[PDB]
Amino acid sequence: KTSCPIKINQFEGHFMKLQADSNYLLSKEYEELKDVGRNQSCDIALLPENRGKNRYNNILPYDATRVKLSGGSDYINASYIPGNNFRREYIVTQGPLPGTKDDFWKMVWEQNVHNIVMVTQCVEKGRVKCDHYWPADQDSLYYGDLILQMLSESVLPEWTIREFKICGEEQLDAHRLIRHFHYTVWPDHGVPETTQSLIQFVRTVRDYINRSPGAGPTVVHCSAGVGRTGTFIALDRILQQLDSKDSVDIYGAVHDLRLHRVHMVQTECQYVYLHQCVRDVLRARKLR
Ligand SMILES: CCOC(=O)C(CCNC(=O)OC(C)(C)C)(Cc1ccc(NS(=O)(=O)O)cc1)C(=O)OCC
Ligand SMILES: [Cl-]
Ligand SMILES: [Cl-]
Ligand SMILES: [Mg+2]
Ligand SMILES: [Mg+2]
Repeated sequence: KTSCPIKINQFEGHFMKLQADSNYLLSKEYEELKDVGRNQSCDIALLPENRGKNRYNNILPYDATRVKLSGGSDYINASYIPGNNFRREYIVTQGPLPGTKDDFWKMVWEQNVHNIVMVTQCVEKGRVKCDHYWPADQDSLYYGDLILQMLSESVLPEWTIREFKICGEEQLDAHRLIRHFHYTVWPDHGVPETTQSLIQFVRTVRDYINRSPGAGPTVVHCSAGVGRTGTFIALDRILQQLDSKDSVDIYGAVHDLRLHRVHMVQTECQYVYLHQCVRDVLRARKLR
């Protein structure tokens, strides 16, 4: 299986069948995804000199899809995800470490990123999951050769939107505005409390992207840059399918992400959640 399309008019019943006998068919599907993509090298990532640049030593970018930094140490734990129409729709990455904050912002600048989506908290169940890689207050900071200033921070019920200005130090006139969307209510290895919340967050970000008169790739990260990051991007793609086609292909969406990075949609619960979001959108639409 590379794809399992479901006609939208059949989705409700198909989902009930997938859930039958304690999610038997859903589990069978999820398990079929287990080895997708795994026939690719993680060689550059496994170099001793790059070891300390990886948050989790099992979660490494493939050579064929890794993002390269300019200059003499080109390594960051980050992977390009191609779009349906053109390469590099997203860059998926881990939560930056103290020693990779500069690399993260260097990647942002070099790849012409204008929007960042963060789907982890910095600290969860008492563990650091992502370092606090932007300024704490309103003062400018250098991160390597870039200057970063926070312009606004808008705390909303379930996510916070921040705007930053970033300048290359050699050309202070040529700044860029970066928007950062931080979803604050998603437990690691788990799912948000409602489908409605993540659906609206994804639609919100998608609307902002669509007004970012084409930017570069959207960066999406969590702690490892696979579970919550993968579920987010999967839901973005699936919601676009529901707006364009009369079939939806959740298996194909996750399959295609796994071709580009390990563990995208990292738990069966997350895979089930994607089905619940589709179910919920379609239920509403049936009556409207
Ligand atoms: C380096 C080895 O680490 C792993 O294998 C991780 C983390 C395991 N640790 C963990 O969950 O700790 C607490 C339960 C106390 C929070 C690496 C990891 C960490 C977080 C995620 N979620 S994501 O941030 O949503 O990607 C995914 C993988 C793992 O579970 O791998 C699964 C393939
Ligand atoms: Cl790509
Ligand atoms: Cl695209
Ligand atoms: Mg370095
Ligand atoms: Mg520094």
